[PDB]
Amino acid sequence: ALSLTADQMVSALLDAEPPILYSEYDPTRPFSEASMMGLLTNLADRELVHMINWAKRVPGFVDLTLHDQVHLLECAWLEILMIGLVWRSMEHPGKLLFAPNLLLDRNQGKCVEGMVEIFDMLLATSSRFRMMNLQGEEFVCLKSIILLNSGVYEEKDHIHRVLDKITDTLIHLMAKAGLTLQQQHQRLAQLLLILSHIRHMSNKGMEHLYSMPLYDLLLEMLDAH
Amino acid sequence: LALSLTADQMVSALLDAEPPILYSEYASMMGLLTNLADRELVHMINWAKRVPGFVDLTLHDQVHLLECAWLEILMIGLVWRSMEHPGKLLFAPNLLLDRNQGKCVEGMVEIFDMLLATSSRFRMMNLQGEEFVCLKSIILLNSGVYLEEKDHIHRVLDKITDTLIHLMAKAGLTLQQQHQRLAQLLLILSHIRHMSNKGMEHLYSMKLYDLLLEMLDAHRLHA
Ligand SMILES: O=C(c1ccc(OCCN2CCCCC2)cc1)c1c(-c2ccc(O)cc2)sc2cc(O)ccc12
Ligand SMILES: O=C(c1ccc(OCCN2CCCCC2)cc1)c1c(-c2ccc(O)cc2)sc2cc(O)ccc12
Repeated sequence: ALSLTADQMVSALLDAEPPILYSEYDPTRPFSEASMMGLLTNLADRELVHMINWAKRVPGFVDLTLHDQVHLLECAWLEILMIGLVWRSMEHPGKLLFAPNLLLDRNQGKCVEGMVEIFDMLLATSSRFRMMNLQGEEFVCLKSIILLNSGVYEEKDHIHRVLDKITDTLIHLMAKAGLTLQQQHQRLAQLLLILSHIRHMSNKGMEHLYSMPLYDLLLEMLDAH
Repeated sequence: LALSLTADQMVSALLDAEPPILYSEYASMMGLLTNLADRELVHMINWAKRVPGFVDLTLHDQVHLLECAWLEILMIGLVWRSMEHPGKLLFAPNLLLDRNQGKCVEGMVEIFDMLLATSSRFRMMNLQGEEFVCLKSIILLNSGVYLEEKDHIHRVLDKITDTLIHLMAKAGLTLQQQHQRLAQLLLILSHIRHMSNKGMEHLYSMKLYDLLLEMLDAHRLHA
């Protein structure tokens, strides 16, 4: 785990990338609040399966005990679906690419009980990713970080060194791209601060989701794996 | 102006803006914390106005920044002042609570535990006051940041990163240790946001835009 070079880390992660799934094939439009919720729910659930496989490929992840793994996923799943959303939405200004066959815009997002707020936040995040020209290899570094860090609250120590290893890898990608040492640290901070907002959106979303078992589910899923 | 400060000028500006540590004036426990929070707010606005870049913002923007960061600000200060009081939260010098005392409020334990773990992690990394003050300003500037305006703030933020690294180098960490520590501290900003988000839920379960607007307004007519 802590034996991978910057480059080995990066390729490992890129390989672990989950596939991009599709929305239940053309149901009916315009959707309703429940119909859209249903497409979104079906999608998320199917994506949750791949997430488990990806998690299991995240350096450090499978060194933890099954129950700690469940804890990290329990807490990060929504952040992780969201960073994937934002990233695949980058080249669709004004719209979110929940799936290739389900590209919604601000107005569609209002069909559901106050997701406008989040949708907008989400919109702004890919926008900033676009603005910063976020790169694939950095994106995968940010996801792994979200996975290890949202739930981190000799094992504690282990995760902190994997986390330090991903920072190393993020700065290594920046240097190799020619950034100045000053630009390196600035970009590193611009990225980690975006995790603050990502977290923010998942807490808002979790609230919106519950206004409208996971442990056991993930345990079952993680153990089955 | 803000963008022209050196790393060391930034730090002292900041150290200078520190609010005073207030005391508990003593829904009893909830009373105590509401009174404390309320009086702290008043100084927060004041310190806000001394964060480089902050006053270059429109009044609306200033209120949006505090509207979203106030609780993260209160918490990071609680955390910091709790550091050397393992097992307890030092809400005030005359109001040091423990895990169990936090239990007397429904839902407070989980946040309380979270608050405890954050000060623990601050202890663990030997967070320095200079670094602390740096992290508070980033919180103010970042939690509500979501067009030469957007850009200003982002530059102020870059300068804070610069200052953060400066203190680290100055302290003698290696280049590698610098980005590592920088990253360790900024991931703690997600947990802080997390506690704030959870804390507002809890606050509103129990039972401000203009409040700050007036406050930010009144500050220009204050002696
Ligand atoms: O709409 C969803 C969403 C819907 C249902 C979900 O979960 C339903 C239940 N499921 C139970 C087993 C554990 C996995 C979750 C999760 C996300 C998505 C998001 C969301 C956005 C705004 C908002 O206000 C609330 C949520 S973002 C997102 C990205 C995706 O790839 C998929 C769904 C989503
Ligand atoms: O208890 C408080 C607190 C209590 C009442 C508050 O609100 C007072 C209402 N007021 C209205 C106008 C805006 C300013 C707040 C805010 C914080 C504090 C915290 C808290 C912790 C756990 C939790 O679940 C909820 C809150 S943390 C904290 C730090 C302080 O310096 C002061 C109070 C606090």
